[PDB]
Amino acid sequence: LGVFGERPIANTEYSGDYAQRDDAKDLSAKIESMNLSARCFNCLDKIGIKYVGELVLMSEEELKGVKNMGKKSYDEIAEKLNDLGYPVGTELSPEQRESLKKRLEKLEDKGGND
Repeated sequence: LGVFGERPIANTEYSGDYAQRDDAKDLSAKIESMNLSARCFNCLDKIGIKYVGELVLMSEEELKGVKNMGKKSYDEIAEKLNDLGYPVGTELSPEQRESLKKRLEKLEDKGGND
């Protein structure tokens, strides 16, 4: 216990529009389309998150929960998700996501798992 010490680098503390949803048309894209590093995409592909829609449907608690996430890799994941308009994990009025999941099922037929 104590009242003195030293700290790491400061946060950006930036702010903007709370959320936006008109850009959710672009979610049929490959996650690779946002110029990610391959280590990020090689995480996302193995859990089966192959599209920006699937990353957008990866709510923050799922997103923290891959097996080989990598510190830099999640950060550029989240900021290239943010480049669409919505930084990943903003899940406070998500009800459009069930409509997304049903539309995403029609990007292409492929298979299933259990």
